[PDB]
Amino acid sequence: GDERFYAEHLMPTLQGLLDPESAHRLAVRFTSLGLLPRARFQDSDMLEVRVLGHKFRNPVGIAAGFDKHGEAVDGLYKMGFGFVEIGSVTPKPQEGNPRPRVFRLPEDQAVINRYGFNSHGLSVVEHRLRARQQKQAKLTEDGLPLGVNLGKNKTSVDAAEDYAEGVRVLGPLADYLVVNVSSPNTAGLRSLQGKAELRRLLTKVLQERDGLRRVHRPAVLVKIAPDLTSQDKEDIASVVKELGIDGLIVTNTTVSRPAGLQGALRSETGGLSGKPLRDLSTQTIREMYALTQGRVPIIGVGGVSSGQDALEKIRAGASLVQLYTALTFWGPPVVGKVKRELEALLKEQGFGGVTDAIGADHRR
Ligand SMILES: Cc1cc2nc3c(=O)[nH]c(=O)nc-3n(C[C@H](O)[C@H](O)[C@H](O)COP(=O)(O)O)c2cc1C
Ligand SMILES: CC(=O)c1sc(Nc2ccc3ccccc3c2)nc1C
Ligand SMILES: CCCCCCCCCCC[N+](C)(C)[O-]
Ligand SMILES: O=C(O)c1cc(=O)[nH]c(=O)[nH]1
Repeated sequence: GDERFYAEHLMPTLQGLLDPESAHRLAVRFTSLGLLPRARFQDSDMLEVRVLGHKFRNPVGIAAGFDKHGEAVDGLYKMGFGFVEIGSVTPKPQEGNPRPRVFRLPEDQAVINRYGFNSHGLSVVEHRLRARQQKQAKLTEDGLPLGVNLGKNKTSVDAAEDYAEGVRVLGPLADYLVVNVSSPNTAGLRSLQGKAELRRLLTKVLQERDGLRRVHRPAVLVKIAPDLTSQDKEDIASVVKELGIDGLIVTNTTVSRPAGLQGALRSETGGLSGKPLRDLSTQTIREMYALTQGRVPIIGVGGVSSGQDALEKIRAGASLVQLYTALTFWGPPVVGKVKRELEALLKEQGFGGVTDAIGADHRR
């Protein structure tokens, strides 16, 4: 709905008026009510991707964290996303961290957040998704799949049981599930990425998933940090292949603060997202793709705000990409912008479609 107006006039006006959390809440409300122009960009056949046992009309999804509670799914498809991921959802409802807990860094086109898994909980989200389950079944059939991202409660003793509960409750409503072991905002969570902990956790998750009826049986992906050692990455790749994990989401936000950040709020605690994350995420995709021999589908995420950003991740090995932070600066028009630029670049670089470009850098 006109990039130039939103990017230069409307979005800076919303930014100037509202604190970032209030802006987020308003964005979810507006989106869920369908108060957005229905996006005019028609997805061309060259954007279609077949992966994770599904057809994706285009490879650009909304990352987890925007719609934590499954309130705005239909409005997100209307915005032009090829797939929607909701969550993270925790088993019991929980408030998350005290405010303020989200910070804009406009000079860096970055955000820092420390939400800490504010979640309505499995029960509430389950009912919300059940109320539109058949509509989603038709959307998925039409190439618009739904992912559900699972987290764990702050005070839970048994992390694996939290994730298992999510698989049992929301697995039947999802095209894919995400085991989020990479939030920087829940104490101890990232240690679940370690080899032995990950293996134990994912064995249980996969056992639970395999016990679901065939038509309600989702793909299972693991979402990983951009801050892992080489050893961590080798270990993850090994466990993923040992267990037959269906895919990886690469990456969550970073606890690093790259040299050069200008924002006044750069030293706030939390995960950093947006442009300063972009190439760190792209390099993690590149490494994970090589470690899995290109055989494990990757959803690439972190700092995507253009067609070039999307294509760099795809050529590095991503089958699909997501964005979030760019929406907070450019607004809804960024979605069509990314898709139009991606298509133009695929054509310029001689690819027949997205599928041909996946991992292309590794064959160079
Ligand atoms: C405010 C905010 C909340 C987020 N919440 C979640 C979450 O609950 N679960 C999750 O897996 N990732 C979460 N993320 C991470 C995003 O899904 C994504 O991995 C990261 O922000 C990098 O993409 P981006 O640069 O396009 O935002 C959140 C990110 C932001 C900015
Ligand atoms: C953290 C976050 O999601 C919000 S979202 C946002 N701005 C808006 C504001 C309005 C929006 C309307 C539709 C879609 C996205 C929108 C984004 N700013 C922030 C800081
Ligand atoms: C019942 C447990 C309360 C969970 C509160 C989570 C915040 C409420 C709405 C979240 C919107 N966010 C703040 C995610 O935009
Ligand atoms: O809820 C959060 O704090 C959160 C979760 C997550 O996975 N990533 C993130 O940046 N924030």
